[PDB]
Amino acid sequence: SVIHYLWVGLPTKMNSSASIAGHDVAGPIKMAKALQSQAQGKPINPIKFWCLEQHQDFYQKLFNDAGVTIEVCGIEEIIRQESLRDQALFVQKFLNDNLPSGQNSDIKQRVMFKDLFSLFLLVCQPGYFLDTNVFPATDREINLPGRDTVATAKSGFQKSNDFYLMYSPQRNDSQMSEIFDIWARNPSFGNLLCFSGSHVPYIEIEDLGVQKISYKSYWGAKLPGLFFWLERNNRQLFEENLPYGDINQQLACSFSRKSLAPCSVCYEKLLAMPFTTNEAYIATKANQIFYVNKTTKECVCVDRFHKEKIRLASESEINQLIRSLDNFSHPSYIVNIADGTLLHHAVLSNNIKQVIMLLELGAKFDLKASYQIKPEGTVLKFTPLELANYLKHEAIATLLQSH
Amino acid sequence: SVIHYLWVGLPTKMNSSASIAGHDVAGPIKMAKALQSQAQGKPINPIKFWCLEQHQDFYQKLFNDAGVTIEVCGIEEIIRQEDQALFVQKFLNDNLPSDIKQRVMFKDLFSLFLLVCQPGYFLDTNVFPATDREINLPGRDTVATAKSGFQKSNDFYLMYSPQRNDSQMSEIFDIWARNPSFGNLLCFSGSHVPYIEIEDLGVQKISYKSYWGAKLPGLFFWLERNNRQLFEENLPYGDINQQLACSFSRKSLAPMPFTTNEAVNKTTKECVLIRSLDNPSYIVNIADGTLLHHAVLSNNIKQVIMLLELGAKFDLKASYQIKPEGTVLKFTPLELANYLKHEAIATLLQSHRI
Ligand SMILES: O=c1ccn([C@@H]2O[C@H](COP(=O)(O)OP(=O)(O)O)[C@@H](O)[C@H]2O)c(=O)[nH]1
Ligand SMILES: O=c1ccn([C@@H]2O[C@H](COP(=O)(O)OP(=O)(O)O)[C@@H](O)[C@H]2O)c(=O)[nH]1
Repeated sequence: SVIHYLWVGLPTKMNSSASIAGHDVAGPIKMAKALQSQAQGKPINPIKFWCLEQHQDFYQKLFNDAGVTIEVCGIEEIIRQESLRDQALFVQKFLNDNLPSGQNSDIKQRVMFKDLFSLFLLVCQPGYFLDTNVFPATDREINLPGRDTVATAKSGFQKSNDFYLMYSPQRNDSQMSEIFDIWARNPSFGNLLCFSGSHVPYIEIEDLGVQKISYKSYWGAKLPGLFFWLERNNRQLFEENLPYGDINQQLACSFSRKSLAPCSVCYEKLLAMPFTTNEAYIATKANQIFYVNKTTKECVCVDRFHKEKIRLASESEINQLIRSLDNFSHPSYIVNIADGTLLHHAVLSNNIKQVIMLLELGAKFDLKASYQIKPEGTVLKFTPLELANYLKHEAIATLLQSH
Repeated sequence: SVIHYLWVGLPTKMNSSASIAGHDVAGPIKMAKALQSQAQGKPINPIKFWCLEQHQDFYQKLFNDAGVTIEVCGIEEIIRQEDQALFVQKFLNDNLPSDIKQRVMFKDLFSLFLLVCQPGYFLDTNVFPATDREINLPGRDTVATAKSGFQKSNDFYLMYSPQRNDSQMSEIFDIWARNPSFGNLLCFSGSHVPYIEIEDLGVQKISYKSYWGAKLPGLFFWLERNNRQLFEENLPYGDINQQLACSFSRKSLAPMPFTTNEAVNKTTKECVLIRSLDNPSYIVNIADGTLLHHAVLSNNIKQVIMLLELGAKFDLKASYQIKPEGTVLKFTPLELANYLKHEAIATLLQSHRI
């Protein structure tokens, strides 16, 4: 009846550029808040939070300052104290050999440790283990009982077990311990074959009243902090996770793009078809694509992402014309290079509802951000109001009139 | 005769991020510097520098703060003084309230207009004096240009007109005036303009290709040339302490078969040199990088040594970002060197702070 939440790395507040806002505490806060919202009596599931100790006092303050009971534990703390089966030291061998310094080690080496430490943890202390991405189900009842075998949850994307939820009934059960050794023989990124060293039973995550969300935070790059939630556009979701970030955080938002002159999409050298823009990339009779600019004469020759082929030809236009796959001559587009904000991104995307949502929740409205004109080289420092005048977006009536 | 220099756009000093440092003034200054070099006497070819009138006071100060005599003239002043040059100002207003290519187009147009109004020579600010030779720019009798770098025909970078409103120069203008395009070299085919041997004048042209949308800004274009002479030569035309988001300043962190140090990934699983743009982690300057910072990143001890002597500040902060994992690190040049583990330059910057 124990719940092990685990976060490896710096707190999402202090790592606002490489972490998702509330990626370590939203679930545990929502869980503990929900765990003491069903059991009218005394029956409450102990919640443990394992982190590096440099953030024990910080994480411990977060959970009581949110009004929830979560005893924060340390990674090293339960290793200083060993355990008679003490020989677990393999964990620190991997721990020291990759990430003992300050700079955030490469993410994959942390997800590796999450795997290893999660398997290790249930060997020493029985109960459940959840990723912090495991919140409580909506309008359902949370039920985390205590069974008799080591069981995990269904590998949601495959047909096997998965780390996102596990359970062990006794300290060093001859089934949890054997799974650990298979990880130590070939430790690697998400090795799902340690469970294949036996026949691990399955737990239906839905039957517990909880649910898993996949943030996929290693597959390449992503949006940082609160930007990850602003893109989901559920104002409920943003308001929920806003406590775990800063509405005023400034970040280099390489995603914040916008084209200056709109160009078109079409259809073999004249190619001066009647598009209404000053330029377009058009698909030819066959072969591939071109780049045409009516103002000069260029007709550079540059299967996916842009395909106008039947009925309407020189008629379609903008969308995600980021065709900057042809890194040849192209139209001019604007990019945030430094100190952009949520409000800045909202102003660029011409999302008046988002500009209004942020301005109400307390966002400062005239902070400066650094923008560049890519190919050109023009670097401009803009307030959200100044960006809005430049981009010609009818949202200044909101920014340039107080209220 | 007369030498017509032309610059369309903002002064490279005030545009250190979209222009090359000394792309507008290095060539013309060295020209005047070379014309006065000998005991020639008093006769010296008059040099004109054509720019937008807003930067007349800036340029007039720049050439005077140097030891050169260059009469700066305004593009808009001569077009208002004119006779049917409304096409020039019509092109001026409908293009240049911008895009560099739109600019180079106006350079081509205004240069042809210039030789129609005022006879003499025209050179790009890229046209320097030749090395160890003597500059000899006489006054001939026909409209003649230099030879294009590629192929075998005429070119815009060096031209000549002998008389005001020559019946051949004016005609070349008209071929451009109603088929305007980027580098329309077919206006010269409307006759056979004689050819000028660039070596016989004592001047030489360099090509920066400033409109390839991928160049280096300000002094970074010269720091990459690795010629300590070339940077020190052009360093007056920039700022050794300028801060820029230098996205080109990138670095690596690394380098069933055997693949040694990856580049497949041994430490992890993996089921699937600079050219690395692929769907491997690296660091990139995202804000306020400097020449010294780039030198520190590139592990160019000579550049770190050359810059530190020429007066570069060594304790400015720059913003760097690990690519895959959003990580922002604020670094002094020394701190970048310790982080990147650069043996000699780290000790060199630590000892220059005390
Ligand atoms: O920097 C990180 C990233 C992930 N995790 C752990 O992994 C979970 C996040 O998993 P993610 O969504 O990134 O991957 P997926 O769940 O889609 O496999 C968190 O709740 C933590 O338990 C962590 O501790 N630190
Ligand atoms: O913004 C600009 C860029 C260029 N130029 C003029 O065009 C020349 C650029 O020549 P470049 O070497 O870049 O072109 P290339 O000759 O290599 O094609 C400069 O010297 C200037 O005379 C200009 O007036 N404004």
